[PDB]
Amino acid sequence: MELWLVRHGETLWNREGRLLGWTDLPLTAEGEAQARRLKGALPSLPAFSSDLLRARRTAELAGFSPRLYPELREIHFGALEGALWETLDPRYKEALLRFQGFHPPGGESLSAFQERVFRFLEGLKAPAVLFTHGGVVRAVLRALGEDGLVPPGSAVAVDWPRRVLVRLAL
Amino acid sequence: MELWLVRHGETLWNREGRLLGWTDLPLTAEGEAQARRLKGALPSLPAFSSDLLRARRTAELAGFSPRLYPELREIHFGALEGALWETLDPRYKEALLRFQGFHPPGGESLSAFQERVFRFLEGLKAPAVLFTHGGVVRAVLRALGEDGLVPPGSAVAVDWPRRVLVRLALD
Amino acid sequence: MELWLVRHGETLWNREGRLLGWTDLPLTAEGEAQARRLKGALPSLPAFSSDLLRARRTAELAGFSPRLYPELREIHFGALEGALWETLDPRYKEALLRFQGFHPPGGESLSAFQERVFRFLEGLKAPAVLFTHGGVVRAVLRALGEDGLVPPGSAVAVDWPRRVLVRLAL
Amino acid sequence: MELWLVRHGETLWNREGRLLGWTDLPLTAEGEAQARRLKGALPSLPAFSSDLLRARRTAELAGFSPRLYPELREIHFGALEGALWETLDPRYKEALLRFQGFHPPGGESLSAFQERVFRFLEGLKAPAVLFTHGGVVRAVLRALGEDGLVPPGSAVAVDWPRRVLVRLALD
Repeated sequence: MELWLVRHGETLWNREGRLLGWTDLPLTAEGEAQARRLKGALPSLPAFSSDLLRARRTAELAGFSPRLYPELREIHFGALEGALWETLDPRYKEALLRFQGFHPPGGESLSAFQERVFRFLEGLKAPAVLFTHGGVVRAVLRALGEDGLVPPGSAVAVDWPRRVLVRLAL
Repeated sequence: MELWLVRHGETLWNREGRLLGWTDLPLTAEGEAQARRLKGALPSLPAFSSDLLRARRTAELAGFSPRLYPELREIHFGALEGALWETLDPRYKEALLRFQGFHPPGGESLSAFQERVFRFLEGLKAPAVLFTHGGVVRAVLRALGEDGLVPPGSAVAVDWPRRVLVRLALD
Repeated sequence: MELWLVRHGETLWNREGRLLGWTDLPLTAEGEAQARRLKGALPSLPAFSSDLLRARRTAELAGFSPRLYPELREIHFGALEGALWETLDPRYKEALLRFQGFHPPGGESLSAFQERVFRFLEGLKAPAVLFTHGGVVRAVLRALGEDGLVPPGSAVAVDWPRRVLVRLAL
Repeated sequence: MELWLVRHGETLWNREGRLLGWTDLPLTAEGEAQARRLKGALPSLPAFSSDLLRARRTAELAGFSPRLYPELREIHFGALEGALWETLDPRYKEALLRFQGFHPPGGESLSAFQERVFRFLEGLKAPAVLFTHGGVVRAVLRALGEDGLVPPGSAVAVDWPRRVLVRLALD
């Protein structure tokens, strides 16, 4: 079943290199421009979106009116929200790189995060466009055996749960 | 899963251009003729149908004895039931044209409509013929990435939820 | 790759129950009606057709302008052209039923027929609509593990060479 | 196989509505701008291009160094080259609208055009970006069962010869 995974446009913490999870940052002017560019590429399938502002705004500027689901949110980094990637303790960096064994204080475990994401995906009943976050796109790509890193404002279409259909990076 | 969706025969509101949702209109003479032409053109599979008169009658004239499900009904237009498309407020026209963010007072939102329709389709255990409405066929075709407008009394077969197989219109 | 196999409309030998191969019979009025009905169902893909009149006319009435290929012709029945199926010698009937060991005098062997058909199919370079004959449609369906009998004026779409997509019988 | 087809930037005959085949017109200022916008929006894959100026220039401005193949050229309109679509004889208009039975005097038939294009695509060994023309993109999209009209300077990715993956238009 065709699903488009869209990573929201950039925020200030992207250029600053800070962990961005449930902190509700707005899009930068460039992030808004990235969202508008998606309007000329994304198919008009039923739309869903993380309820966080940056995702909702990306959906709006891309020409969609999404059903909001907190299950599409990025992982909750807890006390690590806003932490510089560069100065993250080695244990955290290593865990995020291997995508396992990450459970920041006051936040979500990577395992709980994946449970949440895949429960939502398995519940979908028709093709859809999903406005979400980097960690969510990464989890899905990794599940399909692919490298899960994608740029802000870009998207990847997948034939769930079989394979990747195409990547769209502008 | 192979599913054949049939848009019911025409009613008066088709030529008049009025939003037809849960208003239970009957088929016109031509609408019944369209339904009769479907007999022998549709596969012999289990059948389901919207419980609205125009759909049930199309199923009957097409040679089927469907199990009725309100879940296959057209979207509930609420206060917009019977409204001339021509005079619909821009916000509503746009919402219907782009098939998004539509929630008429006293009716169903497009999101609830899609959830209803797709939940019904997900529950089907095997290939079937579904006698339904223009909006239902549209939701399905659009979800499969194609233009969803089809003529009254016509059918479309799809491999749900993957691709459209064929569109069948008769003269 | 999507291929639509269309069996031409009926001729007089269909109701008469006679083997119809290279005998160039025209369509009956009903056969023409069957062809016109296909116009409202067949996709507008590149079209090819057997060069026999009944196939060409079906293509024309269905709204197509096909490239003609003798490779899409029904099997040449030789001396058996026009023979009543009912009175066919048991050996011939049995061979046609099992789809093997049929080589009428002055005609083509079923093996040579299949070679011709599949060589043409493997040569296709894009999806297409193929106006052809019962024996050809049967050969393709059997190759896909399905019963190959289809009514005159009907069609079957296949994802070559994997499986049948849908059958269209009016 | 993943293939990205790019319709070259606009030329004067786009706004004028004249059949543009082998007539070697240059890009307009806006056409070059459209080509520049493609840079960074197309994947880094081996590239091929029609040898006609407008296609080659689009490829260059998009950041590619394609191998040239006349096989990726637009159809040869023959005597109809430069003809206003508006005044085209009905037989020709119909042939082009229905994309069938088109054989202009001194030019290429649609059948020969398709054979040329599809033979070229069949020979591609791996994913690539193809800088080409409206008629080529149309032939491909139509063969995949979809409407084949796309804007100048836009692109479409397909999994050849199975389905369309995405259509990309930039403003």
